[PDB]
Amino acid sequence: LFSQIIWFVDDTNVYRVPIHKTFEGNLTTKPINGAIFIFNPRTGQLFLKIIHTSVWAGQKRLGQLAKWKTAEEVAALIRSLPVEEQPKQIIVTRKGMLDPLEVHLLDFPNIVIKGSELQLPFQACLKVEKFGDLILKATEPQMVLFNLYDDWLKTISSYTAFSRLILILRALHVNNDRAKVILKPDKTTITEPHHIWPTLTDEEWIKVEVQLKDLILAD
Repeated sequence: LFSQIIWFVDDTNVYRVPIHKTFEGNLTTKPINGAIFIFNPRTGQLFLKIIHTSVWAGQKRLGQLAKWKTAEEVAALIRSLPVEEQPKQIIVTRKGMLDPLEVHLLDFPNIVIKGSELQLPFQACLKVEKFGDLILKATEPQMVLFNLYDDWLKTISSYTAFSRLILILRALHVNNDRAKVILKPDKTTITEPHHIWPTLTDEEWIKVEVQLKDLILAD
């Protein structure tokens, strides 16, 4: 990482069907809005492609179709960017994305596509209010830009920032309530309106990061 433009692509949250049993005793099939997370680990840039439920109108094997829709949307984003902003490598968090991406990116022979064993659970972002409500309440597809490193890169490297983010996401994923406590060390801890994460000192982040690691280790 950190050397060529690299994107992580997570399709885990694209096709979302909540588990519920009706009064008649059957599983519901109604989806809710999802999203594709497309993330540059050097700069912190997130492209959030919100996927509105209308796109599923009609067809079957929607789990499988969603991998293709993800590939389509990644290709559309690439085509909308100047060549110098296009990724050289795409790393997919799930192996089901490899073939659909390969087929959708035949016009981009320069782009290397690979899988990964890295635990990078963007699904945890659905528990962060900024993202969760935006996704839920959308009435049409759209793309939203974010900076997942807030102002961190003013004082730390991309490597330190990436590690910090991964710890935050994994901790939120494994134990949301406890992670949120760890990330609010004081009553006065705040998150700026345009930031994703709390404003903490360097020293406070060291302590937070140790705690997040311990939480992940525990479960």
